[PDB]
Formats: sequence, structure tokens, C-alpha cells
Amino acid sequence: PDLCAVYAVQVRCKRLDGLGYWSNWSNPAYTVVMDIKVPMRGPEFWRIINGDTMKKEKNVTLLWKPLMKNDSLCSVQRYVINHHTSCNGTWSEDVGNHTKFTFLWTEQAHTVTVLAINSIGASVANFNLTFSWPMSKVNIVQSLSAYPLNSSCVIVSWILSPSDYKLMYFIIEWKNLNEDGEIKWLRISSSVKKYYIHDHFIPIEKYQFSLYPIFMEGVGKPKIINSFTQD
Repeated sequence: PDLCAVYAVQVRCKRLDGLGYWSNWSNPAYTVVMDIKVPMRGPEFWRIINGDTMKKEKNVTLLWKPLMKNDSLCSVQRYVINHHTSCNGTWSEDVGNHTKFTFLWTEQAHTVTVLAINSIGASVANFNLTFSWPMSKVNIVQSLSAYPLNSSCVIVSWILSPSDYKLMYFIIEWKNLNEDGEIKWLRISSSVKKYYIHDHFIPIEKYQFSLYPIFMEGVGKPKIINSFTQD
């Protein structure tokens, strides 16, 4: 089941015809943790946009988490970010062991892909995210609401308007408005309409919940709420 765990193996032998006993086990042989295949799936990444609305150029900081043993298999030597633009074409920038990378967004459409590379090669299944200025104005989430079940779970529900664009998946972004905590995000399927976010939530403190509709053309206009619905 696991291709990168240490396995103890002991072997013993006897005659095929069965006349006798069965001997004791041999010395245990242990596998050496080495790369067997290329990584199965690339890391999920999200963007932080730093820039005034009056500026055409915005700093996009991509944050991704290190891959688990299921996705990284054995290890990830480095991460490389491949860019896709209508003007500059396709180029790849090596990030290395860093889990964050800041670049500049200037063009109308920019596709970003993250690949995890080990001693054998790059990852097979890699997530791509498209940044598009016209697509940022498309809003399909008619309404969004949050209900605190307790300090450890919050129900987030949304009602969507019909859209001509193909909706791929949702990305829920939440953070604390009373503290300078890290901006948390989670990728959910587009067919999901209500989700149970399990985190330490304080009902007194205000939490900003942002829902980002993701499409083939790019990220849609997020629906943002700043407090739990008391109705």
C-alpha cells in the first residue's frame, strides 16, 4: 500500500514435499527510502494580491502547502512554477524548497501551474490557476451565509445564480478580522452547496468569509461576508 515506508521482511524455507519441520526466520531486510515514481499530484496553491486598485501591475504571492506522503510519494526535491501568457508564451521559474513565491501580474490573462520535482521527474497531475481581469468581474454567487455550529465547526452555505461559464470548483477563503492571522483557504468541488469548515472559531470575533468561484477563464468575483448571519 505504501511505496515509501520501511518494510521488515523475513524468509524461511523447507522441502516442498512437507517431510520435516519448518525452520526459523532469517534476518529482517529493510527497504531503503528512495524515489520509485514521479509525484502523483502537485500542491494546491492560492494567491494573495498586493496592489492598489489604480495600478495595472499587482504582486501575486502564491502560497502552497508541502505535499503529504500520499501525494509526494517519497520526497519532493523542488517546486517549479510554470507560467503561461498570451504575449511572453510559456516559461518556467524554479522556486526550490520554498513554499511561497511572489511574482508580478501585468497581462490580461496569466495561467500559473506548480510542479513538484524529485530525483525522477515532475509531478503528473498539476493544478492550474488562471488570473484574468475581465473574469474578475463575473459574480455568480447570489448569496452567501455562515452559521456557527460551535467553536470547532461552521456551516458555510451559498446560493448561486446561473452562469454561461463553466464553473470548475470553489475556493473558500477565511481569516480573522480581529487578529493578523494567516489567510486560510480550502478548495471544494463546484457541486458542493454547503460545507462544514472545521477550525477554531470564536463567535465573538468577526471572521471574513470569501467565496471565490473558479472557472476555466479565470477566477470570478468573490462573495464576501464579514459576520455570521443572525437571522
